[PDB]
Amino acid sequence: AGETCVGGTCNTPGATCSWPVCTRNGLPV
Repeated sequence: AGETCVGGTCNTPGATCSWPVCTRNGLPV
């Protein structure tokens, strides 16, 4: 969804970093 990885960390648990956003299972968080 709107999970960002600007700080190098996501709020959503088990989310992968994809600066400046976050993805999980190949899908945006």
